[PDB]
Amino acid sequence: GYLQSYVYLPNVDKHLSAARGYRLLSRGITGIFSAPALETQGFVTACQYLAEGSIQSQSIKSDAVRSVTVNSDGTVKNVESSSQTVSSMPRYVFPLDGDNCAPS
Amino acid sequence: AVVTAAGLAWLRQYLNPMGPDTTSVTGYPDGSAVTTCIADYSNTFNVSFPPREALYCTGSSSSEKPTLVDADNYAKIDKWSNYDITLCVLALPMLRNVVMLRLYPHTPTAFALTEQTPNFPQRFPNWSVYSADGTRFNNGDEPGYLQSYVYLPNVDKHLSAARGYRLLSRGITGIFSAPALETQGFVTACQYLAEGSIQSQSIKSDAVRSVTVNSDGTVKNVESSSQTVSSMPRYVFPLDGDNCAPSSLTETYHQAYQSKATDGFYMPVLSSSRDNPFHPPQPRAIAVYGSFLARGCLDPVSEAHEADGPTHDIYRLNVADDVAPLFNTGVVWFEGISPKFSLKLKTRTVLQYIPTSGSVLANFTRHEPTYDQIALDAADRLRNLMPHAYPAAYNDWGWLGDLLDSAISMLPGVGTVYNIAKPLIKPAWNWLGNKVSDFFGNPVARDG
Amino acid sequence: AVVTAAGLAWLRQYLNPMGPDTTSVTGYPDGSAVTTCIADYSNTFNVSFPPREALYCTGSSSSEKPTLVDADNYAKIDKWSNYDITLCVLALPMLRNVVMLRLYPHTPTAFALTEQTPNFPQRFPNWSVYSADGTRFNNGDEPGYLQSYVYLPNVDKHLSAARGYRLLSRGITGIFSAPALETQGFVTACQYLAEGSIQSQSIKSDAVRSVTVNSDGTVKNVESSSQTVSSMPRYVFPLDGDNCAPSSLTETYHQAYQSKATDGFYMPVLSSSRDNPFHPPQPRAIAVYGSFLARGCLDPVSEAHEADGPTHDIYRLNVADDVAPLFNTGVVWFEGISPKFSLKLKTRTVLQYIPTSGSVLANFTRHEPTYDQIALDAADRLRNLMPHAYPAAYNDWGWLGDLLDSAISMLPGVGTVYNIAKPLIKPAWNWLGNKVSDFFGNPVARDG
Repeated sequence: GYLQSYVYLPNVDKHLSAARGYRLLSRGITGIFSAPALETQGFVTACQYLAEGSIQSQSIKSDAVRSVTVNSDGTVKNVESSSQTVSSMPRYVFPLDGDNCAPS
Repeated sequence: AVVTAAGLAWLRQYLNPMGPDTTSVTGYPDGSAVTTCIADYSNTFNVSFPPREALYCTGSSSSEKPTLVDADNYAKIDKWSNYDITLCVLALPMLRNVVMLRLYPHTPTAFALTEQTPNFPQRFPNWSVYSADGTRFNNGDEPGYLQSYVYLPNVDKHLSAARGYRLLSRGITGIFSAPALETQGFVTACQYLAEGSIQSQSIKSDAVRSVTVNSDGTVKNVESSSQTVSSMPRYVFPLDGDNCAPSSLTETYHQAYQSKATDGFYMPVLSSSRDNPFHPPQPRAIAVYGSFLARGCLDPVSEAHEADGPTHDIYRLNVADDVAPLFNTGVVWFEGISPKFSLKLKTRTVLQYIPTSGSVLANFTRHEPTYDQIALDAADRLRNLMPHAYPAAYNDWGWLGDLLDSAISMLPGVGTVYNIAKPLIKPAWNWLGNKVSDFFGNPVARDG
Repeated sequence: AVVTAAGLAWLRQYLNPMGPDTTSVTGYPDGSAVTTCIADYSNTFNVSFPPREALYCTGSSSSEKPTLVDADNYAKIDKWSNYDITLCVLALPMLRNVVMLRLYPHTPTAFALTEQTPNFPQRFPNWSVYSADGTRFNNGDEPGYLQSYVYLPNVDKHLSAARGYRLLSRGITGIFSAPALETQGFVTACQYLAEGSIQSQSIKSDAVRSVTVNSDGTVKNVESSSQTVSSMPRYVFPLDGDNCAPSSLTETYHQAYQSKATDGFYMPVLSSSRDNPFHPPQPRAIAVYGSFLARGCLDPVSEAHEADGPTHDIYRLNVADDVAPLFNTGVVWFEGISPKFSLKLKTRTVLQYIPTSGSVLANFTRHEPTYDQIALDAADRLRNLMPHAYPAAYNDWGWLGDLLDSAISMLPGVGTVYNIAKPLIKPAWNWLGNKVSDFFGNPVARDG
């Protein structure tokens, strides 16, 4: 369906490791486009908007345990339902509107 | 250096949502430079003592079965109707479910909520019954109170088709009526910030216990899964239910409104923050913070007692919504009301949308991203001076706008051009004694 | 005695719907004193040579069966793609179905239509094929052209929930693109009033013939029911299909627009009337007048030949809509276009609604019933001077508004205050030769 890649800066990782604190001062991205002659057709659209992410955990389900102790002396029958709703591990979630990110 | 017309209009509609002059609708003056459509929802409801047909049980009776009408325990509710009653309305910053109505036989000591999640909370025309012992009601119990949610469906429809939203203003009017010789009663109203947040309560898992007594099967998995984990996230409101009794609210907040019941009420709910950014619609289950019971690590204890620390009770409302952050929570009480009453609730909620492509909202866009710093500063300045509510008939305040907004817009910084506009004095909103004076000392003769 | 701001804004948005300055939307300046909401629909489509998946047969093949994709007669359409093609766009005053696109292997002599009603006309992304002999296409025939309708669904949704409507303005932009060394081609555009009306065509009933040959049954009902009656009413457009060829349009109308294909087009369709009243939504089947064949009573004949008089052919479009009356019909041709083309169609339709109670539109009302006689008179005055189209990139005309509207607003009557604004001269819109001069003689250097 599509291809995807991440553009990674390794020096940023190295320096972020050895830092007590940080803050981004500014960031710019330039997209110099080129194509063969008679192939320059196309359009470019660009937009910015605040997607205020936060540390959230999604709601997941545990697995209920089902045991059938059919033994003559062993008839515990631990049918307890562990299938409750819990929270997954925390992640930094971005509320970017994927459904509304089409160029138009 | 001077407040613009758009900023003044926004201030007027934010401080006086149901002012008769407030016909046009204006957006937040921050110059967002985004395509927006402003939607105004005006709704009217006629609340009174419900009949038996609109009463449902919240207990385990209607657990998997749908809502069950009361099995003619309505005789107890008629006994309620013998004497005077109490009617609470609680306006949380919920977008839909604008208010929550509650009917009591007599004034409670606190705004209690049930520890167990209720069954099928009912939208306004229908009510749901809760027992007197602060528990869900099944048929054959002692009813304690009735509860319902006033729901706006168009708000839900429009919130579905929106990239972002923000509440611009919200007002609630409570026009009260009762038969002749039955106008007795009192009304109290208050606003306060209950800054909710997305939290998960601490719950326990179930340890698995197996006794493999087989000759070859002797696994004996006695592992303790009974650890402490986090439940699913919910938007929790820190509303002080134990301190929501009318007397406590009256003696705590100076701007609280008190009057005779026949005066009704008019709450222009206000924001507690300077800014008002757009947010993506994200409905969540709503809950209310309670109080903790076990002190836990509030005293020197061991690790085994860390888990049972000060874990605050969380009361699930069984209602999902997206809330307007940084907006005040309102609460009004009608105490000693004749049971044959009639409250005309009128709600006006105006909020801004960023339309989604191809959605309905995209056909009503309105592109004037105006900017007005002075209006926002004036709103922040005025937040602490406006009374929390007014009599239902008290609209179109003369002091508002040309006098109050002008007399306050030139304190902020030195953003002042006119030398002196008008001195500002402390008003005395004594509606009970008919000694009301506005912000400039002009008496307010009774217009209703 | 001076044009107001609202009238000027309406004039700007009516003459230049896609002017970049036209951000706010304003209503018709007649002071209707009715609650109205103005809806602006901006849509974008990317038309090009369709693939086989989006082609359907209009013949009797898909009569009761739904639309049938071409049974790989697409080889003939590829043969079309070998050479240059022609692309017609026809903007009738239909509210939905804003334009009708048509693809020809080569320029036709007329805008033909099929006598038989087509099967399942296709909305834009899908096309429908018609045979070369001016008939509906079944698989295994000779394709003549492709046709599609560009449909706006939100317009339909809003028209459903409206007591009345009126079209305020409509513009169509045709940004053209093609590969390098393939930019060859020409574009022609024209507008003219095709004043449709509700008419019914003359059809024949079927005479019943019974031969009761029974011994006792000898009724012999030979009665002739074959009389001439009227079909169901349809909204018929008197568009001259036989005279819609590009050359005829160019040499008939002086304000017709001609240019190189790469210039695209920009048609601000205009109204042909001074007034613009509200009308109730009333969709009807749409049809186009043809030409008659039998002269009938155009010569001295008998009653038997009265029925077959000059009955004009009516071409059913198999499309139902409500039209904007008194609005011009536009037609643009792209002749000699490289088949590997790409036309970005952008349509902007702004129209006013009277909302129905409880409908969606009622949440976006806007009450400034402004009045401006001067603006309406200026629009009537300017109707005959504006060219029918401009190059796609030619927006934000400097002469428009502060110069043209001012220089024309003081001829009407003696409604003149400023002595002399600016002399008005006849422009020369020679886009082909790059010798374009506006209404005041200022040359228009190529901005694209």
